[PDB]
Amino acid sequence: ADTIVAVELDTYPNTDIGDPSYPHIGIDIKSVRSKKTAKWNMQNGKVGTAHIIYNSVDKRLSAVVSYPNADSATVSYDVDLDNVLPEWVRVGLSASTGLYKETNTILSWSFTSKLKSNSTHETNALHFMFNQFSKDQKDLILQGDATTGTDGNLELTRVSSNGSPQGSSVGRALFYAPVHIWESSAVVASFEATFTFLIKSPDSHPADGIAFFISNIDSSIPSGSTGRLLGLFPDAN
Ligand SMILES: [Ca+2]
Ligand SMILES: [Mn+2]
Repeated sequence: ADTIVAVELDTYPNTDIGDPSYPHIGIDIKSVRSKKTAKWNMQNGKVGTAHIIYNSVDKRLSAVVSYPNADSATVSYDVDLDNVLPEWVRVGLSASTGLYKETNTILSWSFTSKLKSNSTHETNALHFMFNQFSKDQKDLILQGDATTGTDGNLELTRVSSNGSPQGSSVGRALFYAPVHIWESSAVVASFEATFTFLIKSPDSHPADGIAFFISNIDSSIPSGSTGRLLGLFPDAN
């Protein structure tokens, strides 16, 4: 039922459902089997940054993930969102752990969406920016194990009192207000999202990953979407 478009920062290779045999970033359109991926040199314990951009002229969804003094990974894919998503959506962040685990900490998150229409200066826009999360962040819909407040961060998956990440966890945070992502009379529709994150794992193999996603407004975590399904899809098709 849920329509999902996501950019995944996939830390664990599940080669049987299509993942490359290394940590990677990917663009997922309605399926966990990324339409395109790029090798990603994940760094256990360092704060990374992801930038996701899209505009309706090029109809190109792109993403870059980087770490200070290190190389960035980028991946792009041609997609006409007007054909995939409803015109009103919610945007959010999702992460999970399964048999293997890692912390999926979000330090900041900002988003900007703009619809420049056939009337010019008749632009509708939405922008939000979180550099700190409060214990009671009322403008975020928290699903599953996601929580805020710990040192002003958003922990998408369960982390015990001493900081150890737990397995079999899934959590998502969606911005409260629906977002008008496209409208047919719009000359140019575009958006940009940025978030900083901290993935740490005591394990040799961290899992499962973090994703930025856009979905139908009433999207909820699909049953059994812990692990490789990243809290976004009901199965691996
Ligand atoms: Ca994976
Ligand atoms: Mn993947």
